[PDB]
Formats: sequence, structure tokens, C-alpha cells
Amino acid sequence: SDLGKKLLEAARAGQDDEVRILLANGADVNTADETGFTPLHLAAWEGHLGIVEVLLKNGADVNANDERGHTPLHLAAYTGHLEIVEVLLKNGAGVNATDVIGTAPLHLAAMWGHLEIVEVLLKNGADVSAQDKFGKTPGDLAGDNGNEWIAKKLLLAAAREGHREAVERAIKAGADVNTADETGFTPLHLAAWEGHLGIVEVLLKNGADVNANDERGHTPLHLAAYTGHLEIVEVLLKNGAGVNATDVIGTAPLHLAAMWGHLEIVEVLLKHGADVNAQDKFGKTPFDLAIDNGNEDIAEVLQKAA
Repeated sequence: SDLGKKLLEAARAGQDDEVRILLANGADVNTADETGFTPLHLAAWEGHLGIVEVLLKNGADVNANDERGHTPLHLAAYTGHLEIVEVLLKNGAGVNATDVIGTAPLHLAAMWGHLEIVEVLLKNGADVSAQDKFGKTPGDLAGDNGNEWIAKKLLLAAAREGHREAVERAIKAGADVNTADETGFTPLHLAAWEGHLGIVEVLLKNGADVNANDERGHTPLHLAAYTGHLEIVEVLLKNGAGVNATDVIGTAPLHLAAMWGHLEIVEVLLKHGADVNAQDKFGKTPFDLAIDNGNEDIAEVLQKAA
């Protein structure tokens, strides 16, 4: 096992050239010392991007467990090397790998304040509601530690993915219910777009702006009529959400509801009192967009109202 101890000292030191000589000689790429660290762990700790790509292309397991239950992704979120976190994820690493306590890479990335590391985990399907042994969520790890900006980015991912439990606790921690992302989507937009009704009423009960606009003037009432979730449009209109509100292109929720074929939504929009006369920037009424699309039932229902 002399080739493995010199491989661990070469992968930790950063001499990538000695790794090439020893791997071509037949050294095990997944040799574990007394602690269980594979060369992929030590290279992800010291931050040598060159050695990691060599170990991953010859057959190093991307989910190598040490004695403490740390995968190379767990050590990649703790050090803060953004370039190393995405290389492991593209090879098929565990986005929600647990620790001895149950700590996932989403927990460690939000604990030390690595925002760009937290953002890449959320793209690869990370569970924000993942719980460890003590009952602390990355939303709790972010709001208590003092990283309120990371708590906003974590609250937004929870409303988009659909984890209802990890939301009200962050509001109890002082999180902003009207916080927006890069495009302006509040958690009210993300909850009505994916069709997860459970946050729509509880976020509405705390005091979220129902007629809030994004960077392009899109209110959450527009998104509810687009996907066709009728049970969400009824709750939004119950509180007095703007039904005649349009975006920068003049697109009303009636324009979106008539394009995709949602008869039960078009009726409830006409129930609260919406004008068919509204047009977009192309001079197109909800009647004309339903004719070319291939959906005549909506065109006939508004024709009876016109």
C-alpha cells in the first residue's frame, strides 16, 4: 500500500505531475487512509482543480464516504471552491447526501455563506427541506447565522420547488415575504406558477402584495392563469388582486388564460369583471389569440360576454 500513501501526499500537496506517473503505474484511485479520505477528498480540500479532473476521468467515485460520512461534495462546500462544486455535480454526485448528523451540502454551503455554491445546488435538484438530527434547515442555518441575503435566496427556492414546511419557519425568523430575485419574482409568483397552493394562502395570510410586479410587470395572477391551476386564481381574486393588470406587452390574465385553453379560469376572470376589449401590444384580443391557436371553446365563451 506504499503507492496509496504517496498518492495521498501528492494529491494533497498539489503536484499533479506525480499523480500522472503513479496512476499510469496502476495505483488505486480510491485508496483510503485511516480516516477514509480518497484522493478526491484531499484534492477538493486544498483546492487543486487540476488533480480533481484527473481523478474523475480515470474512475474515482464521486460519492466517496470517509469515516465521518463526508462525500467529496461535502468538503467542496466547506472550503468555498466554486469551481470544484460544479465538477462533482456534473459527474453525478449526491446533491442531498447526508452526514453522520444528516448535514447535506446545502447545509454547509449556507452555513459559511457561499452564495454561488448554494445557487448551483438548487439548480441540480437540492431539497431545501432536508433535515439533520438537530432539526435545523439551511433556512434556519442562514437566518440565525446572519446571512439574510442567503435566507432570501433559500426562501425563493423553497417556494419554487414546493417545500411548504421550510417556509413559515423562515418568516418566523424575520425573512421578507416580498423579497425578489434577479427577474423580480416574489415567493407569491413562484408558488402560483408551479401550482403548489399550500404557500399561496399562508404567504397571503402574512401580508404579501398580491399585485406585485416583476422586472417585466408580471403579477402572480398572470402566472396562475397560464399553467391552468384554477384553485390558485380563485384565492388571488378573493383578496382583490389586479385582474386588468398587464405587463410591458399589454398582456392581461385573460390574454394568457385564453391562449392555452383554460375554460374554468376564463370564466372566473369574467366573474370578477374583466373587459374583453383589452389588447396586447400587437392589437390582439383574447378572442383572436384563441382562434389561431386551435381552441374554439374559449373564443365562444368570451363572444357571449362581448
